[PDB]
Amino acid sequence: VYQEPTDPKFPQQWYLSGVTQRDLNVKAAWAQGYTGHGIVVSILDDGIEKNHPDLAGNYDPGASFDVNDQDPDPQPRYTQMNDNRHGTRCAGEVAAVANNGVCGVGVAYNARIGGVRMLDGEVTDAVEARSLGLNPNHIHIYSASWGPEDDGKTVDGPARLAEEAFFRGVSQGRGGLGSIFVWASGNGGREHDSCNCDGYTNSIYTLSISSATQFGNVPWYSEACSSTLATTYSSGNQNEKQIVTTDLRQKCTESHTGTSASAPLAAGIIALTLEANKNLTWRDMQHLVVQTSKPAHLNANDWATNGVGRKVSHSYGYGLLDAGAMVALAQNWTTVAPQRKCIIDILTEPKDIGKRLEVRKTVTACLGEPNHITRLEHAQARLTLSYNRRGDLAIHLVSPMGTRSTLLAARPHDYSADGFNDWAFMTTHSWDEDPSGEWVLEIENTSEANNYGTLTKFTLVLYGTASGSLVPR
Ligand SMILES: [Ca+2]
Ligand SMILES: [Cl-]
Ligand code: NA
Ligand code: NA
Ligand code: NA
Ligand code: NA
Ligand code: NA
Ligand code: NA
Repeated sequence: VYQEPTDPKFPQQWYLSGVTQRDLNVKAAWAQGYTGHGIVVSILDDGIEKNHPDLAGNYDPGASFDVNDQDPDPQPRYTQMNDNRHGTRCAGEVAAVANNGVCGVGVAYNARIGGVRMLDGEVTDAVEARSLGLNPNHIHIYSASWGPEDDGKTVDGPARLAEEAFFRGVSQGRGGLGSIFVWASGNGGREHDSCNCDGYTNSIYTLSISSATQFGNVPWYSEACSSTLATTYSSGNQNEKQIVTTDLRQKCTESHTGTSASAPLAAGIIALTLEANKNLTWRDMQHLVVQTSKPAHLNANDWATNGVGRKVSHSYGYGLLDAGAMVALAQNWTTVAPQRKCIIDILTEPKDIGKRLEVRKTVTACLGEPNHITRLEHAQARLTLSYNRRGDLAIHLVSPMGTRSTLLAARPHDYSADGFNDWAFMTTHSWDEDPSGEWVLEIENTSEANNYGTLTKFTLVLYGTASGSLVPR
């Protein structure tokens, strides 16, 4: 029968297992025989200490590169401040070696782990693209605990080379099954940022992962948005436990924190899931996450039930990842049908926003055509608008099934007069709904100011299929 790891700090890894039900249910996956064997994960970050006592056994040079210095060796640059400890901490969450008398264990403690040194220098579009596109037929899963600064006032995302890397990855990566891109949703909670204003997390090609504290609350750093898919545990207040992992200079830390710690745990769980079914496509993986993730005991004021009976929150997506449930569902999973894309231009004329604008449109979702969608995956409202103070806007999208997605909440620090230029606000909250019928877009001025602007384009973009639905929850 299964024997849990004996590592010295494993008992402190509260988020991996416990009696309490406040965990990611990882031991249950281990007991089913899945520990990440055969799977390759790469940490895109500031480097990886490849000789660390708890990483060396799992290290994979084929999953590693130094894009900052342009050589194969991803070793972190040592400094007095230990600036470049971040990637090593993330790597240990995924794949720290088990049963070796050192530190704790990775979620997928038998997976192969690499790192791309790419944050320690000027991070250009080209740098991102070379990192995201690294050895895509060897690396299965990419983990990114980085992005635009979450200052609550900018709109930023992948430029051309990085976006091309995402499409090449999901199309041709992993033998055509698609690279798995795991993203940390952000740490701009205190700045009141929205993760839909971040093109990396807002992307359909990335699994954006948010955080919950040990006591099941929304952490101070957490950002709410409709593009988030799911949640893993991370740090909270000083009474709540934190993340245990490998640290720079061959040390062990019990104080890894923030949005940074959530993505790697997700990547580890996804590694166990790929071991259970190597044939899963990038879209299969997101389906599994949607079906198996658990809201229960996560506290939020915005939990809503969507059109197919699933609970969803802007703080948490579909809730906590559940590794046991993921690997169970993966084994006999039937591959989803090819992805369809239904493009619907909503406006006939520009519309003044004023104090409040509501745009109602009944759609057929490409009825009678090859891209007919009856089973929604991602939906985007690609919006082009002008406005005098961007952060005063709040934008909601309501699906025909009555699911209200917040595309954009007020951002008090966003004083931009540049509006949005075909920004593709994305929601995961209507996953598996029938998108036929009335969609409603709401744009409102949340301030008392006399603001002004015009919506000039609203493209509703639907992704999904026309087959294979389950009886709702
Ligand atoms: Ca260990
Ligand atoms: Cl597309
Ligand atoms: Na190097
Ligand atoms: Na940009
Ligand atoms: Na493909
Ligand atoms: Na995403
Ligand atoms: Na309908
Ligand atoms: Na209606």
